[PDB]
Amino acid sequence: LQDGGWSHWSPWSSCSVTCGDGVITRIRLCNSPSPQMNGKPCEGEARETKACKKDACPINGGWGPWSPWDICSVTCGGGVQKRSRLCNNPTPQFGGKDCVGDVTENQICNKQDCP
Repeated sequence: LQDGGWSHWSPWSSCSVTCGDGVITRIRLCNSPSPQMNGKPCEGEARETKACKKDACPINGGWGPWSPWDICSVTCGGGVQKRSRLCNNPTPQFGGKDCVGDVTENQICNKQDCP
């Protein structure tokens, strides 16, 4: 009957994130020696963690909602109308990408002919 004993600690791993908060981790084994018949087990944590902090992860631009369509440029005979949006939802931050698309849309309106 031999009591367990811990190996030395493994090296610490790298930070689990390249941005934001995460942990570095290191482990050990009760192999030195392994507990024998009716031997005492190793005591304490077989692994440890720490805090690793990195700069904020990029926040990519989301589009906010479209504005209501503007009133047609004409009441009759084929006008145009316009609406628009912002890339603020969220705003690109910490190097995040720009929104992809048009800030503005146009379309025909009242295409029927006028009396």
